[PDB]
Amino acid sequence: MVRVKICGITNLEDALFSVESGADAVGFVFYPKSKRYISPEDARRISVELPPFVFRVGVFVNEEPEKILDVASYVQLNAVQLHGEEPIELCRKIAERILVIKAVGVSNERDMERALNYREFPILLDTFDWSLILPYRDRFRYLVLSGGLNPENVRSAIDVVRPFAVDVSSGVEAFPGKKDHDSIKMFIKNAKGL
Ligand SMILES: O=C(O)c1ccccc1NC[C@H](O)[C@H](O)[C@H](O)COP(=O)(O)O
Repeated sequence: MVRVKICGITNLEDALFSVESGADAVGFVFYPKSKRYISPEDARRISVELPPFVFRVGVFVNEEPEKILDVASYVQLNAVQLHGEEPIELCRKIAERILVIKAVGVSNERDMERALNYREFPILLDTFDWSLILPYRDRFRYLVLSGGLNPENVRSAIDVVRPFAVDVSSGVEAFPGKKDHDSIKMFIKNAKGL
């Protein structure tokens, strides 16, 4: 069964609702220019109140390795999602202390060729024509499918690719920073086949 991550959480109530509905991970965007931005302190409060067995991920965009490590131990993250243009070295350094997921934007097979350079880490493909990923699926360990996913389309995207996980943030929102519980229920209901 596919895993589901709900990203850009900015408040407790949305996070908890996510957990109770079946979400396997919850994410916080530590990129200052995002509308879904949340401060380490506010994130800490949420992190700390969540049950175990639910991953806490932090999204960073071209941040310097030390800041990544500090936010991570402070907020008690379980993984780090490197969503910029980070070189494998930075990736490899971060990975010595905590698990990293590398995000890579994709729109044509040239992009999939760039992604293969990071195949040693789990990949989040930020994408749509799912089938163009197919000839590359087995070159990767674990693949997180993302981009434009919503309750209406997740199942189709899951049938074509069969990924480890699926990620979403605006496709289940009422507005930037605030989730819509019915959409979350439906997104998880549909993606997992419950
Ligand atoms: O959500 C944001 O604003 C944001 C900004 C900068 C970096 C990452 C961000 N989101 C983190 C996560 O990887 C995103 O959910 C997906 O790329 C967005 O999928 P969407 O729901 O917009 O299709």
